[PDB]
Amino acid sequence: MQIYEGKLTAEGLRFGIVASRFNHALVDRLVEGAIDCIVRHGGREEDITLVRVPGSWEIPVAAGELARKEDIDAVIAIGVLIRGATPHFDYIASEVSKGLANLSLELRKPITFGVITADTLEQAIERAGTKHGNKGWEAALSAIEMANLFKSL
Amino acid sequence: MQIYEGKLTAEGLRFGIVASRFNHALVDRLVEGAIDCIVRHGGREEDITLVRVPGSWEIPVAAGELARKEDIDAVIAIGVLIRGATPHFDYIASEVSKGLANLSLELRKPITFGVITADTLEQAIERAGTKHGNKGWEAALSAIEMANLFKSL
Amino acid sequence: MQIYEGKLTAEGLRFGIVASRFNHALVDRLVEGAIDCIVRHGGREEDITLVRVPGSWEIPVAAGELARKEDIDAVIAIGVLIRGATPHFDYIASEVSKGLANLSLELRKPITFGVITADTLEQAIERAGTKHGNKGWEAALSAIEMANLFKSL
Amino acid sequence: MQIYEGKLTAEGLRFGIVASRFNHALVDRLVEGAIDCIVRHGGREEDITLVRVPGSWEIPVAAGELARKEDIDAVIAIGVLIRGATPHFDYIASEVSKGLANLSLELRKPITFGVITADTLEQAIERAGTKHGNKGWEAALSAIEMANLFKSL
Amino acid sequence: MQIYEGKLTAEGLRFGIVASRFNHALVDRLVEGAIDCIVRHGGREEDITLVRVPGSWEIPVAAGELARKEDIDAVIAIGVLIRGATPHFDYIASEVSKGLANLSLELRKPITFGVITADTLEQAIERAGTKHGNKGWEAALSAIEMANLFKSL
Amino acid sequence: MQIYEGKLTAEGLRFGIVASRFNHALVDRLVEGAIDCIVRHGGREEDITLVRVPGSWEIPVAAGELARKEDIDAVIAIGVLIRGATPHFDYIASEVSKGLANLSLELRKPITFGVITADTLEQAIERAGTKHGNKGWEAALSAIEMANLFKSL
Amino acid sequence: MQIYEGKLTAEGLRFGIVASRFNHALVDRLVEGAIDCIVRHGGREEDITLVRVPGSWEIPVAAGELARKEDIDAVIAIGVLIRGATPHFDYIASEVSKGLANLSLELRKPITFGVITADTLEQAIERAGTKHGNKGWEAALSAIEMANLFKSL
Repeated sequence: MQIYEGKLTAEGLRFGIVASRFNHALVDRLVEGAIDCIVRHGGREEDITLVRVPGSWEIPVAAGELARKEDIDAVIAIGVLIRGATPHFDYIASEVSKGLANLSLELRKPITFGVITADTLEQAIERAGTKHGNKGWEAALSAIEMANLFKSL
Repeated sequence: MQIYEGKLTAEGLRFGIVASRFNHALVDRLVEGAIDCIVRHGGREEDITLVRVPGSWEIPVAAGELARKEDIDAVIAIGVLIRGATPHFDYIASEVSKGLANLSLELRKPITFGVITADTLEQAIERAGTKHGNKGWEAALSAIEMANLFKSL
Repeated sequence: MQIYEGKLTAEGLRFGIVASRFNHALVDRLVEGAIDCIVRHGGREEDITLVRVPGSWEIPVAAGELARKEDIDAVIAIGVLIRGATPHFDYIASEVSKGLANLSLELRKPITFGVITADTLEQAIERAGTKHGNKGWEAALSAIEMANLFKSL
Repeated sequence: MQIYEGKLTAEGLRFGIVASRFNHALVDRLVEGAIDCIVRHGGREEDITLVRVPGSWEIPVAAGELARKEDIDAVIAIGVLIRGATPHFDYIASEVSKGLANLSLELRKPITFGVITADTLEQAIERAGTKHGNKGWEAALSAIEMANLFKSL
Repeated sequence: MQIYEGKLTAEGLRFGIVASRFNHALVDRLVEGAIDCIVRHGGREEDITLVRVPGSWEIPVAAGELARKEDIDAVIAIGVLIRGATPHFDYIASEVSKGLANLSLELRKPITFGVITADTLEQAIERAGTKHGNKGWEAALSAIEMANLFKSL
Repeated sequence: MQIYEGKLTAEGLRFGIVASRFNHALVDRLVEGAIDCIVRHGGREEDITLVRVPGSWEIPVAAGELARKEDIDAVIAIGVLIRGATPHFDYIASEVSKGLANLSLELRKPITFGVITADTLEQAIERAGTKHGNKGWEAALSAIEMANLFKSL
Repeated sequence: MQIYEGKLTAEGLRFGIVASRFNHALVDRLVEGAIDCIVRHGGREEDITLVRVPGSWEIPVAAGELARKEDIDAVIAIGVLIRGATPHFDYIASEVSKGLANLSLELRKPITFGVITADTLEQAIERAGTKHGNKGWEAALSAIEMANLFKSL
């Protein structure tokens, strides 16, 4: 049986990060987490491209631009959505997830999902570098593995 | 690390606004907000194109026409949906959000989401220039940032 | 500021109507409403093409055929869905709305949504020419405005 | 006014049926119903192609193959989904409906929806040839009408 | 009618920020927000003076020193007060607000109020770069507008 | 960006303390705390001036006298108010806080607020050298920082 | 400021694992997790020594033997304790944790704690490669970081 898997070393890999600015007190923790993951797994900070966008709605169109670059091996999408009083959250979360998933398939390049979709502020804090870990770190680790997998093929 | 971001100056930028007429007592406040944002950030009113459509359902097909214009840097979609008695709201909100998101990716051009999707009339009033701000102003600010980002690249 | 809008005169405009037969006691009121709107706004009955399909599920594939005709300026989709005992309603309503929205964007031609999606029979009667108006009339008015807008461009 | 409609005679029409095997005690009643409808409306049993697939998930990819055949006028999709204990039902029902709807538009050929999506076993029995009729018969009747409509054009 | 208003460009403007150290995990987010606002609206980071004081009580006397500088166009006061168990919060909040308001009138120079006065820790987190925005960003935007207004006169 | 801050060394600094005698069993702990803070941060006990007044009402007029001395760098106001049965507490607390805040601005000299305003005796004990620290120590630390800041300017 | 940290590459590192046999259906998942972590971070499976002991009580005395080996850089202790009906769990959990902590300090070598101490079977399953991750993987990652840190010094 032929087995393909990605290792977790980031030596030589080039990453794009697209990070939204809304809820920046939490998003900044996710970006720190993603960068720390890449560097301590052997990636170069110089090989990271970071794109900032205003809100999660804008992540896919920016991710589309990064994922089309030949010198980017994987894109990490980072943002924080917290449900408010209206149905707005539902529509944004659906379109951000759908757009990133569709781009990955269209461009045949890994795009990992480091977007917190929380019902409450507490849940978002828990997942941005406190008790339930750091979703930016997790999305970076997924991107390292997938970039390595795609090299193997 | 390469960082790309958009500044908030609108000098030289050209914008399209697509605004639905339904719930016009509120939509007109969102359009006022978007225009005020553009002008006080240094954009020219002469560089704004405004398209009026009957309802939110028609926003995407009109946005498609504006976003295909070479002299438009970003499109701001503006409308107000308020849940009624039937499931109708759900289907309209889903298709408007999906269509705008898909167009942005297909055309590789920022389209920002200034459509209120409210459960109640009060929630819509709150987001159309009262206690929870002005979603038209917010969508214009997002469009300025994204137009600048896309120039940087 | 450049402003584009559609007027509400239907002189010279050519329309397609796709109407489902299920719930025909109500759909026939919506079709009457759409035709009345077109004619009293100055359209010619001779410039209307009406396509009948069995149920709402079949509206998009028929609308696709009409919207591809060069001599059709706008398509009005008409039907009535009323929730039954199973989840069936949800799947049909989602696909009909998604298909019409997608066709409008693909073909760059207005397709208006005159499909009632009701939780109860009473709600459907209310929207088919009684206390909450006539959704066929409303969809025709939207189609007149959009056809005029698209001429202006 | 130009009116296009399909009659309910099946003389000369060729049909594909794609039927899932899961819940076969009920699906077999739907297939019987579809075939009976075609034959007693004047279709030839020899002009029916039946494709069996394991579950509803597999209906769209098989329907894609049949609907691409030049000698097939319409495809009838037949299956039975009954909600279980997990969210699984929701994901399968959504993808089966979305896939069939998308295929019909892409291939410009009628594909009718004879898939029961039931919350309970009783609801499925009711719609597979007992008190609420036979959804296979209904989907075949819809396919006859649409095949005739598409000839008219 | 003579209309005076401030635009939102910060080119050439010089700002003072007075920021308290108490609740620094949140105040540091407000200061980041204020600086980001100034810079992305075209201000120079070199034209910002930041004064740190121990607690909100000390903000006015420090703001008095900055607002008396001829090369400062506007002062942004930043701090976070969260109600504790005693009446202490009431007395501090009253004196900080009164002192800043009085200084602005005495010196005829804009001083904007970026001090969170929260009943709970959650409310303060919400307003320091999470779900209810960033009060430091808001106070900086107000200071840009007022500095521009005062130039116009 | 120009940053001004005060360090926490008290070498060379001269302080005034104004301490009320009412609730002296607790005020004496606050005065001990303030003096300990100054001395262990490097201040000389010989450089402290202590003024005793009968009650918190009299603190501002005495603080006015100390803060006008050229050889005083900062004044620490110390007292304990505990709510009694009447509205009296409210009026005293308001005037003491208002007077100290106003004096600091008028004289452009730091005056720090080491006055406990407690609803209960227990709350006052907690803040006078037990479980919630020592407000006299805290006010002295604030005065050291502000005296150093004002030197820097 | 001198900063010491460990990277997450395991190239060249040699590890000991001590794994208890009680609750082996879960412990075997933790051991799989630890080994997978080491290998995909670049460690050699040949550089792992695995010691099996009967129960968690016996982990420290075996860990003592491994941690005294000059060719072992870090020890990973793996086991699963689930509270039963008596106080037994408390005494075992206390002694296993105390013994491992004491050994690490005595031998000045990292020993990481991959022992689940669960109140219920469900909690243990959650932490042995299901919804709350894999504590063996986590303990191995900690051991890689600490082995690298200790090299740096």
